Amino acid sequence: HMSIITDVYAREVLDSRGNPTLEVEVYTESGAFGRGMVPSGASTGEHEAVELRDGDKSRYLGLGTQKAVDNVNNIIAEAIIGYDVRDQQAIDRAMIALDGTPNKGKLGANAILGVSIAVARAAADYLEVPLYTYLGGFNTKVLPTPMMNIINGGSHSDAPIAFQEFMIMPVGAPTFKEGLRWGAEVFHALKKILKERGLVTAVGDEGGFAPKFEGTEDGVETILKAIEAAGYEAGENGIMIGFDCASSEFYDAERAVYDYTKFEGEGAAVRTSAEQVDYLEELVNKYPIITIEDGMDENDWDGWKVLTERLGKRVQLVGDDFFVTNTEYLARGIKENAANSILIKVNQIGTLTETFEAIEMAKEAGYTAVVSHRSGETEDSTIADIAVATNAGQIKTGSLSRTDRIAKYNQLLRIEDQLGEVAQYKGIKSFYNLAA
Amino acid sequence: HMSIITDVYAREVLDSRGNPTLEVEVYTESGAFGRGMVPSGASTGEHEAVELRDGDKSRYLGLGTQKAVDNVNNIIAEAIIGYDVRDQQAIDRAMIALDGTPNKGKLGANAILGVSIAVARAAADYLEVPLYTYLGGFNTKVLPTPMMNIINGGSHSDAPIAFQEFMIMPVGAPTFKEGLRWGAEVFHALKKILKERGLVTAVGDEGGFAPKFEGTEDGVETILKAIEAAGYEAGENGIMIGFDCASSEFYDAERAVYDYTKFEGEGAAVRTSAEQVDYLEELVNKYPIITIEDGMDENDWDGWKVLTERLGKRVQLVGDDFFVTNTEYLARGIKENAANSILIKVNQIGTLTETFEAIEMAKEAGYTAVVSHRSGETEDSTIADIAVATNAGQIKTGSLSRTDRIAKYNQLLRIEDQLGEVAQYKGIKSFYNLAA
Amino acid sequence: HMSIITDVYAREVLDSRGNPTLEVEVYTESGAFGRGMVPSGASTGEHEAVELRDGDKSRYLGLGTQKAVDNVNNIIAEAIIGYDVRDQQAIDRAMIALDGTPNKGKLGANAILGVSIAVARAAADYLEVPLYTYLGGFNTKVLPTPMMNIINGGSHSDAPIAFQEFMIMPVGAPTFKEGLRWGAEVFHALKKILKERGLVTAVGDEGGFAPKFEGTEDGVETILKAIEAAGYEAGENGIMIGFDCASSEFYDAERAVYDYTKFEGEGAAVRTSAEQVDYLEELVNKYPIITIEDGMDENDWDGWKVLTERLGKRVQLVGDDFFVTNTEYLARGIKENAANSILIKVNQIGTLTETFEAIEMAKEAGYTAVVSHRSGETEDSTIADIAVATNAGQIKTGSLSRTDRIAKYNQLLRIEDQLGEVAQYKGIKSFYNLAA
Amino acid sequence: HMSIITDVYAREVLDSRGNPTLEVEVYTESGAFGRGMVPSGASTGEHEAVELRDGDKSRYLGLGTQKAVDNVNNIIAEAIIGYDVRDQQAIDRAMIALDGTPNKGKLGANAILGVSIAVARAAADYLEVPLYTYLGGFNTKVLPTPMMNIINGGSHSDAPIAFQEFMIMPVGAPTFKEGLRWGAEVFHALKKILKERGLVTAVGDEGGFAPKFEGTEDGVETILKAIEAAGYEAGENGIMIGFDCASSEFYDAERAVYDYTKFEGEGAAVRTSAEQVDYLEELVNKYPIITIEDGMDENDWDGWKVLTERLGKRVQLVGDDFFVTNTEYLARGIKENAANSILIKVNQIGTLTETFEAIEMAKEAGYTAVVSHRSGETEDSTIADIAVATNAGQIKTGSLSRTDRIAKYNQLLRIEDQLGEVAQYKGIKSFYNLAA
Repeated sequence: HMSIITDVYAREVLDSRGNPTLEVEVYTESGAFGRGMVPSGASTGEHEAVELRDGDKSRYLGLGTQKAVDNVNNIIAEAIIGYDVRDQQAIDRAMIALDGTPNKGKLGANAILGVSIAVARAAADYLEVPLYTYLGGFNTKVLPTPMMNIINGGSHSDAPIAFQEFMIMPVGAPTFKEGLRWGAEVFHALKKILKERGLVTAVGDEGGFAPKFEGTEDGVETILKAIEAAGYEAGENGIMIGFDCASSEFYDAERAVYDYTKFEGEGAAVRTSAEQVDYLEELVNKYPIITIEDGMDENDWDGWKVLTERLGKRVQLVGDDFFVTNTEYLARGIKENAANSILIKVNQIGTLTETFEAIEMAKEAGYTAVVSHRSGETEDSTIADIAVATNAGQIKTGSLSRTDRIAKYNQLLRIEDQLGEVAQYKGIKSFYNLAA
Repeated sequence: HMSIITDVYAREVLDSRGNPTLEVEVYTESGAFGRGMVPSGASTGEHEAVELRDGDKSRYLGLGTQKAVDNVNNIIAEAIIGYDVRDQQAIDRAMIALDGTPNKGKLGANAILGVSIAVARAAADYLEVPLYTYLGGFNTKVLPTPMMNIINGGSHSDAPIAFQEFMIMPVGAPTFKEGLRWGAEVFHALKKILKERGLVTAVGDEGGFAPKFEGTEDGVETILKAIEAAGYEAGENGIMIGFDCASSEFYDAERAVYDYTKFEGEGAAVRTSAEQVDYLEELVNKYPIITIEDGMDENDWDGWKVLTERLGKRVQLVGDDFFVTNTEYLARGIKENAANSILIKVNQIGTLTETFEAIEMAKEAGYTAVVSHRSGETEDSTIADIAVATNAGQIKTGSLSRTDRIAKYNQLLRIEDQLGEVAQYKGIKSFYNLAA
Repeated sequence: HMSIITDVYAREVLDSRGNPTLEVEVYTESGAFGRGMVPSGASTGEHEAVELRDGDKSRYLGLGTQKAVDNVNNIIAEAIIGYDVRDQQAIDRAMIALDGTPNKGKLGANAILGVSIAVARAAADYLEVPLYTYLGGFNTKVLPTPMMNIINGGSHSDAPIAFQEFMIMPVGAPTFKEGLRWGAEVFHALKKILKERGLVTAVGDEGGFAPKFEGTEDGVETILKAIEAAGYEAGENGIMIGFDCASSEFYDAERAVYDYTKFEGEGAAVRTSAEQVDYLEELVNKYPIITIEDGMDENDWDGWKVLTERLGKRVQLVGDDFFVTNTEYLARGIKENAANSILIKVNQIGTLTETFEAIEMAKEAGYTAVVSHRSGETEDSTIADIAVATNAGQIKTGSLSRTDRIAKYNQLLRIEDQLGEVAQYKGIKSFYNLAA
Repeated sequence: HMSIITDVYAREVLDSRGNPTLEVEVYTESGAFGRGMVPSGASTGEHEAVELRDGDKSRYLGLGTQKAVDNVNNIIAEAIIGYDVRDQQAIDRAMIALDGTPNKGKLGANAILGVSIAVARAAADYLEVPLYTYLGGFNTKVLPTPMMNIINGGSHSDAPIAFQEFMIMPVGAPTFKEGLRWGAEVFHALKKILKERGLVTAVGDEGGFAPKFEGTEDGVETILKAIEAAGYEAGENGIMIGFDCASSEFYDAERAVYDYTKFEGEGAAVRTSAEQVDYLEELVNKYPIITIEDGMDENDWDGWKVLTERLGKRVQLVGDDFFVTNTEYLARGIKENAANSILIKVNQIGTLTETFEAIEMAKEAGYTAVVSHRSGETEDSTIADIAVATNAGQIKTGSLSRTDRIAKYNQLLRIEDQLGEVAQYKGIKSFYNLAA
């Protein structure tokens, strides 16, 4: 009986930003093993799975996770011992039934996810195969195109800019190894230009800068200056820009209006939904933009319909906080024509079995699906293997600065060395949701 | 060095219908073993992958396969010995480069497919896992809806009926084991109705009847009397009908017209491409039709555009000889919006790697893909693994009579038993390309 | 304890013709395994072993086999676990004693046979030897001469012919690989001659044609036309004809006479037992015939004595429905001089232990023994290994058309490749029961 | 021959801050595996061990590491293949001889350190034991006291403060798990105090803040308000402060004076070496200071004698750029009585053998030794094993923010859990060089 799960064990550790999180470890009878640990983040009263936190105001200001360590050791390990390590779907279905709630309130999504990743790593170690081959079978080959954060704004800095972050994509590169170099050389050309102007070059929670720019037009024109000073083109032969909003944050839920005078001054505009579509069309007609994210409110389905009619032929319109990784809303989004892409976060839904079902339901509609980080990342690297295992073609893994971010880029350089001449980089041909 | 391929060896054997085919065996240094053998077919006048056959007029009327087994033993074997059995994509790309011709005509597509199936079955045996889990990774679980042929016509009979075969689908069934039972219990009621009328009940190459009916309306109304007599009901709540209209056999390109006087009597109607879409629309309004295959000629691109615009929300429009399992033609079909599904034949393309690439491209475009039999079949059951490894949701495998056909329905009964409570049968929900 | 039987398991599957049958499976403690599944057929009130069938008029018209799956899983498997996989004779003796009835009525012959074949395949896999070597020891080498069905009559077609089927035997061939080619080329010369005449070329349950021939004289003379048109000789240097009757079907049990006016018209003859022997002698003196089967009634022992005195020097007189694979009647047949050969069917008697005892009791009397198919065959191949394991020299495995038949011919081509220069084909010297 | 090294292989990858570094992998004949990758740095104008970098101005601004990975693959690999994986000291002495240059400048110290770490991690995996037990033998048990950076100054900020960084030590804590908690709970109270004052709270390369304070007294009094606000107390009964005075950045050797007007305003004082020891003495009397690093210039030997005479019983005087991890200079520092501690940097010297020799010499002289990070770090955690393998009792690993820093604090939480009741945390008892 060499493949049986012999025991399961959990402990409390720290994430980037320095708050408590779990680590879980699994062993088989032959002595093969796997470690899984969870990135941090939660919500309550929303349509999302719940973290369990201790609430002790005397330890870590209430953010401790001993209450979730007791569930793994006293309850989940008692039920899971004696299964075969390769029965992934029967194990995940057994935990979801053991909990017995829709929000995962009793066991918490942090306990259930940490186990689910540990079992997959033990099984790939036992068979002696790479984790992208265990997850995806023999037909895995496409290296994702990265979208790289460089400047922040909105609620994440004191600068007079409304949108939450700006990105670059190296869509013209020949291979992932040259595509990563082009992003590094542009980051080391932008740092000099902020230093010359006498602005702040200290980094935020994703490794991008947060300098006091005088407005969105100078925020974008300075990025076009860094791209040229590094020596590369802008447009579909070179590098392209993207945006990421949080249109939830300035939508007035009583006046039904986009009041920009929250993050910009009293001199800023106030816009109804048809005028917000006109403002995004003015930007897309002016700059080398290829993607926009959460440009409309979480509950304003009428805006999402009008926006997708106007721009959905030319640009990737991602929904994130609109769908919350949930198949009960991706179904209605496909039915009512509400977007042309989705953003996937494994800890919003809380198992590998429920994750891989949403990725394929998106693909069969023609929607591109993108895997992504949380704020409190760890030294774990699994989302780079999910991106190559599903041939998904795009990844959102943060800026070129901190090891909590650089650990994923260094993993994709190991995979592209293993695959040899089988590996493919699609560049601009990865946007299959546009003009097909 | 336990995983290494240590020899590969080939021999000549008979298929059903009693013509020469080919069989290959592969062994590793551990002593793990896999066998694969090729289904029989070629088509003359277009660039499918090409079989190699012997020249001598004497043996087997010139259908012998000695040159193909000489190529596996004398050319492919010395090249593939020394690879790891798990290098599927590097082995497939090595044979294609060794041959070096677009239609595979120098070594023959019968040699290259035989080797490619043997290696995949040696590797899944070496790891001790099912072939669907080896090909598909941890997330395989949907049992396909079957299309069951039950009547022939057209060129395959001396009856005056224009279309080549007629089918049933058990779309309303709870589970694959009940869907297979309903198919058998209708077939045993139709056989009784033909004996009462005094028509013949012997069977053709596909295991279905070919009786001398008066016309296509008497064919379809005879099927509805069998569905009523076995105890079920027609439409999406029970059983649905479908057609294979092999429409290239009765198009005339010197007058540019669909001429029924090739198979119908001298009173028969003659239809230009507008009158042909009007005819299929007239049938779909009168009977419970769900799928129409190949309804317009191979090169009638304007006909395919017009047909798909008229019918495409109601009915599945499968293309067969229109695309010939080729990504060069499936690209144009997507771009032009010419059809809403594809049918896959593994030996038209000639490797397992290129087969899984074509399924993925169709799926991203929002098409279904249907995996299928040939006429000359063997005791092999590999397509029942490919239909589950890709979660494709549909299969065409023939009527309920002969073990060239039944061996696939019996392999799906083993897979549905290994999966237990984790298996799914979608039924009418399998048509994700419809009902938008 | 590596060779112990660890567990036994059974499921319901379909046969050729599409009715339910069992499959049974066995594993040892080292993980060697074997699968066995049963061909269909039964009788009641006759001197033959009984199948168990569910009798549910609401499932498969009463032909279901769940009642026999419960016996394998709840009773037979409980008794057999913990035996050594190699104790075949002790295992078969234990099941026969556990049942406790002469007709095998309580457990059913389908449950008991399926187990018995599974254990033999597990044991040959554990030792790592071919199944003919496990069954027969080191002295196995003679490839059987095949008798191949081509035309059918009697109860099996509407044509005016009394005898149930006609056969060809390639007795002049140098090797089994040339002996199979000569049969294939004559089948593909006969198919053209039926199209030329405008007769039906659709196949029946054994892969032979059933066309409306005008009488037995044209049925045999057309076969002599196909043999010449393929280019070969008729007689002991080439190909020879055989017949198979069912003289049970037209023997009048009250008038004590063979009334041919059942299947032939009102103008046919009516013959008493000495006149039937005269009629068979007129056929044998006219055509190149070498074998006849069931030419007299099942109970007309006086007819069988007279017939064997008249013709038993020149022709092989097979008893089939006369002996019913039963040693209590083969004893009386040897005592009273009643035939010169026997037909063997493993599912009439119902174990491998009771099968191999009757084959040797026949051989020691100078009778030839022949192994054969049922109507509802499966993708199983075991009867080809029984034929080479007993050096029996003859096989009755059906026509050159369906995979339920071609699977046995393709297995004998694998055995003759394994045996190399040790293999022998006896041709006409295999009839040791004539002129010795 | 199971223990033998069978290949070694190297590749290029990014560090944190996003510059090129190097990674090495080693395999044995048993298939045991070890990976090691190098932290980034060099210093210009003195004989540390030397890195090798590429010449091309274009790629990565000339910081590429292709020549270093060519040397591992083409020169070191053919020499180290065939050794036993446990011959650590013979392997280390072979690379040093093969290079043959005092500063390691022909192969580069980046190549030689990568191979030396990979080999030690393959050997601890082959024996199946923890790395601290492999390096240290059976008597490893002391968890080190951490030095936690929390504010920057000097060259690393645009604030007018002279010293380069400020720290806290949790000297009064019961256990390492409480000592790590007190560090994080002060950091989250300082972050709130900076937001109230309106100063920036983005982070530098070491994960600590760099706010625009008025002067060094406002820095130290801001830290004391955080220690009071989190709930603890200052001095040996709770938390203590320490400095890194990078005093070589503001010494002038053409006037022979410590000139504060390099970083302080034009009103700043100018101090000769006697006035500089009087300044440090004035700080140590006013606040709870325990450690002073690098307080006099690299060549101010008379300053170091006078400083160590004045302060050496009260305070730890760490030397960093004074000794450069070199036994030729540490010998003179001992003999001439110049300082009372050393700080160890593994890539200043270039092997694990020479690193353990320098720790031993310091320990016998009655000095402490402190193991330390560089600025360009990686996901590796090896220094958390070297601090326990030598029972050293102190470590400098950075602030509580980024996983280039947190990955070491998380590894010491695993080690403290494996040891159980056998582990010790010394706290204020760790300063064995003081309180004589």
